[PDB]
Amino acid sequence: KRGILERLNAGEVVIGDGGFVFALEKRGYVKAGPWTPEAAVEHPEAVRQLHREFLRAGSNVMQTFTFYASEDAEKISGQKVNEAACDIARQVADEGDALVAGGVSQTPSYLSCKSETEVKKIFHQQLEVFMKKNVDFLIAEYFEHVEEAVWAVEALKTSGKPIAATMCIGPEGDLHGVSPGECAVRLVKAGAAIVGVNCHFDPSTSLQTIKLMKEGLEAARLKAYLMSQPLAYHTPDCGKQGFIDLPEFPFGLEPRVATRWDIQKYAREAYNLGVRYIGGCCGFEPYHIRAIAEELAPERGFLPPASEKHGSWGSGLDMHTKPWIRARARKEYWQNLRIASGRPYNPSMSKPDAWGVTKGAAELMQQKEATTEQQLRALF
Amino acid sequence: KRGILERLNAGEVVIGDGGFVFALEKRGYVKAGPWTPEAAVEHPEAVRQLHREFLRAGSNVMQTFTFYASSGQKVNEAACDIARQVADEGDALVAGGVSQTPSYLSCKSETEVKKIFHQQLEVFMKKNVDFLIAEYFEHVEEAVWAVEALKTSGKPIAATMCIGPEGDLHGVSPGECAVRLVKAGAAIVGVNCHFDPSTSLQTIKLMKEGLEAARLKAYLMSQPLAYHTPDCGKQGFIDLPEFPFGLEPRVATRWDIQKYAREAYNLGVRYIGGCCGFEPYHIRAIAEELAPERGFLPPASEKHGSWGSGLDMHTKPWIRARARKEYWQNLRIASGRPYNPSMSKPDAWGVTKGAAELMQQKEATTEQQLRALF
Amino acid sequence: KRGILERLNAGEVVIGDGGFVFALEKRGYVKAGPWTPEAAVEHPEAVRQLHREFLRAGSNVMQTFTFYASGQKVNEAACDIARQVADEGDALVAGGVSQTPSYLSCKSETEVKKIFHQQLEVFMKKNVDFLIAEYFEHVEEAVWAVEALKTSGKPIAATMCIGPEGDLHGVSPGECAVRLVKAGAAIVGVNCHFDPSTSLQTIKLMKEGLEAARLKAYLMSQPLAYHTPDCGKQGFIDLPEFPFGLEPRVATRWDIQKYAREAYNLGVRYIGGCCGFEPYHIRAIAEELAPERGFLPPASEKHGSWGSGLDMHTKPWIRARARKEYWQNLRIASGRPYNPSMSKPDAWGVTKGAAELMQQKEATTEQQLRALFEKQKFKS
Amino acid sequence: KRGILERLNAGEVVIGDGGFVFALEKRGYVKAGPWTPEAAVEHPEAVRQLHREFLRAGSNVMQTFTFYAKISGQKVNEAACDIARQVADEGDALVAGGVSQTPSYLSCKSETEVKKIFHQQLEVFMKKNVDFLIAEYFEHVEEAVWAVEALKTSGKPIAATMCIGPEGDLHGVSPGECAVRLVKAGAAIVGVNCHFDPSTSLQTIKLMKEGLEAARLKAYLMSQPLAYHTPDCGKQGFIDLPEFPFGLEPRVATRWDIQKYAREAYNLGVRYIGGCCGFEPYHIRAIAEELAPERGFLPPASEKHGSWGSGLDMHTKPWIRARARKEYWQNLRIASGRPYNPSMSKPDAWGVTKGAAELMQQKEATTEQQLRALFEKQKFK
Ligand SMILES: [Zn+2]
Ligand SMILES: [Zn+2]
Ligand SMILES: [Zn+2]
Ligand SMILES: [Zn+2]
Repeated sequence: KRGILERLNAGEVVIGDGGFVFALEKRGYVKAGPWTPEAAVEHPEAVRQLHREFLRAGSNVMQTFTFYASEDAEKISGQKVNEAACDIARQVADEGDALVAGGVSQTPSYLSCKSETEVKKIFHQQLEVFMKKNVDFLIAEYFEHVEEAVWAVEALKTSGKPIAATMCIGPEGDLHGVSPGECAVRLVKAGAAIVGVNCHFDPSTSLQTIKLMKEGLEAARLKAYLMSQPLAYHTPDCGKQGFIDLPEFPFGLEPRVATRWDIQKYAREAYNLGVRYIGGCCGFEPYHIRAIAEELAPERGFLPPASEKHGSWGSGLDMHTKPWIRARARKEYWQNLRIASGRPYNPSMSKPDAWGVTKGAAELMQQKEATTEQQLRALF
Repeated sequence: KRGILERLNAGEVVIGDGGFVFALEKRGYVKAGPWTPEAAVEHPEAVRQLHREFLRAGSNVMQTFTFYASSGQKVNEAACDIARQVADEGDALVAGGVSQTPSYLSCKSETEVKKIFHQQLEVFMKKNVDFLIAEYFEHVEEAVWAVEALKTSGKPIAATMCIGPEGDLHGVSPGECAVRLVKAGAAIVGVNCHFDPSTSLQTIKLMKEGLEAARLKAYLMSQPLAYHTPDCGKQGFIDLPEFPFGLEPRVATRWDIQKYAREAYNLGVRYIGGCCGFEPYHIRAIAEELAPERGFLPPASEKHGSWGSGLDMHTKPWIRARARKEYWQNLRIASGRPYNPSMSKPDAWGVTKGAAELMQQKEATTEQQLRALF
Repeated sequence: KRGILERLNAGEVVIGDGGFVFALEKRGYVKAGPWTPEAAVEHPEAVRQLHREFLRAGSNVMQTFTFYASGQKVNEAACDIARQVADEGDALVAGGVSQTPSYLSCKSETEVKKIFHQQLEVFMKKNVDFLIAEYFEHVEEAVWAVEALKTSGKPIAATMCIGPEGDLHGVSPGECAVRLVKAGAAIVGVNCHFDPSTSLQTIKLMKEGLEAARLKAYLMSQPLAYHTPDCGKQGFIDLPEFPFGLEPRVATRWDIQKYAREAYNLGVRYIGGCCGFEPYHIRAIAEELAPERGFLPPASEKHGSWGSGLDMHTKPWIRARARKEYWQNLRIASGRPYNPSMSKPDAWGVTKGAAELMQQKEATTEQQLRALFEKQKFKS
Repeated sequence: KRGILERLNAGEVVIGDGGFVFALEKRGYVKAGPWTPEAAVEHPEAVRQLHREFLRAGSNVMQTFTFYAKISGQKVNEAACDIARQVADEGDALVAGGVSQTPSYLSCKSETEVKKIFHQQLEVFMKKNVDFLIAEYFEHVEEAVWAVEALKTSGKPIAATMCIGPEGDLHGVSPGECAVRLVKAGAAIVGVNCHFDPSTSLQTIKLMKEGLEAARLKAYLMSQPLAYHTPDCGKQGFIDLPEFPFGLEPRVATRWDIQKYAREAYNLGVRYIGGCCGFEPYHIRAIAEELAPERGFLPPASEKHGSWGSGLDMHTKPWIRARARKEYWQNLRIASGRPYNPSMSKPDAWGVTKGAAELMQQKEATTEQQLRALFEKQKFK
């Protein structure tokens, strides 16, 4: 039916899908650590059910549950995985008003300062499969260096398919110091029709960057579509690198998970800021996606199927012998309720793990500190 | 092959399943408010996938995704079937359940109310369920009736309740409950839902006591909330302001569950599961913690590790340094919401009669008299 | 003028003084650990100024800044300073005695009782307005103190730093009050080791015990000004933050007013404070019960009702704070987002040896666990 | 005998005094109304005891408990300076006269008029022989610069500090620029004070330090921050915070907090380290003890103290004795004791409007209704 660029050009709002990888980990099919997708062949019914839950939630994009392979004889079964995945994706995408998207991300074999040629071959190696499976469009995501991302877009444009590029960096800028605005520019110039940011930072942060990007493009005449797919984790204490530096990553993030109301707020802000491809990254479960779609329903003209088992703002609580519980079926109540953590012995924030060791500072100052205390004790 | 009572008698640890209803709500198949299971026929593949995820997590019980019908009967049947199918795929049994009824509260008489339990029992009889479970009771009075009604089947009966350490809505302490419940024929007794892990085990101790101080003997069962509810006044987390759309933050971590599972086991509980909030990985936490004792790891552990182990690898040193039990067992995880409190006062309405009001007048007057002195 | 018993019998509300010892520690005249009063002779002007600040705050009692000892000169210099300030206003002087190792390593009833008499002497020689056997946990001993003090024929008020649970020997609050009044205490209550809210829970119990025994007496409370919801059983002393990191738990004037109101409504007629109570805290008690007492303490001269002094102020939002409703309901912030709101007490609950046998079973479980993963994962 | 500039030039560390006004408010001598010093004559013994507690704590400066106004106020000011001088004389300390942001400027009252004020106050300070002058509380370099200028008239050393963080001053006059302009205007000592907790306060200093360095101008660094943790200071000082000024209790710093700050301050180059609102005597004592090794002595107040909980060595309880360690107190995340309260609060300021505010609610209201609409339609299918 309608392609990515068409939808956007028609003024439509493209609902993205959520955090596939994390959802499967909690369901028992993906192992935190390597975070690989071999379940697409080991447990297809699981991968399928998830894609369907997102589709039901209103998601318009089924991102392939793929991964870069080549892992060694000297080749890969990982390729069968990737293909099985694209297929499952396509199957579910076909079941609804959705497209399939192939993705590629930050290459370790780059952070070894290899070369644009070598690294770029990777992106092409993956592009192949996406070509063969005839994906609807491509997405370069999970990037902290425009430098590289720019390469990906370039490598992908080869396909002649629409290209979307988000980055996993917030406020400040990328790792080399490049500000968000510059990024967007460079990225669109490199051919990205859709640009934005994904994962690494929570909803609020993520939209701060978008504004900046938005700015950069405006102050350069370049025009493109805005995209955001943030964490569903509240990360106000995120110092840098993303929530990965947070002590709780990735087994104690439970409490930071956003509520449906949190997501609606974000979706509203996003839309009002101009973002038109609104999705989510790690942490986004099906109901989170459903929150985006319900919040913008008035604008889109419809409710996703999943809303069948839902209500406006607690409405399904109209009924219920208890008055105080029925009194919660109101937008005003949920939109303002400061929910409790349930953990009075825990802080509300944590210092990142950064350990970008200054150096002997973790020695000298420490030593100097130790000595100062003793000299001090002496004067006593 | 092995039945519920056999497993327990063999010294085995029966891993229960989790919070089916809540999980489907987040997945988009159960509407909050009515909380009904019509998806067993509208979207069987969904119900099936969940039962399988729990089974994969190490769960030994597939509780029927049934309910009480005013058809809804086809629903119930379709559910039991799906349950049985998945149960058959692994080392698990199917269990039929019944709970508190609106009619009890509409003081409807032991006869009338008891008919309900029998109406549901029928289906469970017809779909050869391995055993029965009377859960979700705030009044032993009624629960006792359920057990009685169910014993009719001659199948093993487990009765859990949602009551804190202070007894039920009739003042009956936990110990008394357990007694009355086992005397009524429950071979397995314990507490389910309405109270987080820690609390839930406080009651068990009490129940344990009551049975011990009465010579009655039975098997202990617990299936708590996966929600930290230290601010729960009384009448479960349902009275909490955040119920049921803002509980996110209180969700337990796998480490929280392991701790609980360990305490539970050490306290003597042998049927350890979970209620609302329990997702597949939570069940997997129970099974992994007691793996040494049980002799095996559930399949789901294939995509897991001991205590963060899968983090051994990872170019980052500080992240690799997290692959340790000591690290996760002691880490005080942050809420990520610095503008929110860590606790909330329940909603549970008590007064507005004489009090309440004056809890406004005398205060108003005091302020004025005070202002006067100035 | 009016004696202790008279005041109470006239229906009057006796405002107690605050946490002398802690206030002088923060001012630099008392050292924590020994917490002795040798400043009464080393820096009398300091001790004097404090007694005066409380007196100005509305306090009706100047408790001697005495100790257990030259230490005797100290004690005498203290009583004198007390008397001098007490004389400057509508206040009485009170001599106190508390739980000391005479009972610790168990020095009988004879030996221990001699102590109380040794201190009583000085109090007799200064003709204090009344006696207070405070800071107690074992009624057993407290009962001895009251007995030893009755010897003086002066009124005896009694207070124990104990919870809604019961004395250290295990006897419930009600029993305590009974035993204490029977032993001759005309005034009974609890002081220290627990925050406002808790402290009043016990009073209710005590109140009960006396009522359910026909015994009649006056109720007294002098709690901590520290919020201690996480207090386990042996006072805030077992709390990790004792005594150098209690800052955040300090009560606000509004907190104190609330307490004073509850206390009064419950029947307490001798309302004061212990550790943590600064002058303005005392002033909060007196202002809250002002309507009832008929007057405001002098210190109110530099104060206002409920933020009233904020009427003025070019800023509207700041002027909008000059209201009881605003301060009585404002959930003040901690300002420490990286800190928990509660802490587990320290009291090694004698596991002994298990504190080292359980920590074994855990170690072993982890290894056995690690073992299973090794086997099962290395074979599909 | 040693003057302010001498001390600093000798490499010495000048310990400032604390939050006099707030301390007297809690003690019952300063009304939270307009915060005036009439107690210097109504209750001298109180003012005296405080100055002495700071002096005992190691403070080297007794700032006059003065105030800008006929109102029986000049006698007040004089009585204050005297009390100050008396206590200053009792130890190794100097007296300092201060002036701050005044209502004039905020009503736009010509540099001439406003400047007269500073001179009116200067007079008294001249007459009582204050050792040096201080321009604290300044939210506009523009004005502060005027103060310094007005004060240089005295030929006495001039110290500058302001209540405005890294964002810079109201006029977008970044911290660096401020320091520059301030020293150029004659300030020998520059820094920040009031309305920014320890951590923040030192962030600005670094900036100022920078500005001066990148301009060859040289001067002495000074900081006297709040003893209140204000991570939520949305913008304006803690005055915009909901809890100001009667619910700040919980944010109060601990002695350990202060030591940390004092250490950072010193390491950053600050040599005049004091405190503003919230600083009690023991807070000052924390600064002095932390830098004791460097200074060569402990203030008298340390007589009733210990290194890091040392006084806990004794105590029948093992777990309590185990707390007599720097490592324990320096790392202990102290609890708030208020599980029903948040750890942060949004400041009070106000986005005027007439647009999407009287409307934010409108579009929101309408969206909810349209949303509600869609729900009815589909549950009919
Ligand atoms: Zn992600
Ligand atoms: Zn439940
Ligand atoms: Zn005390
Ligand atoms: Zn200040």
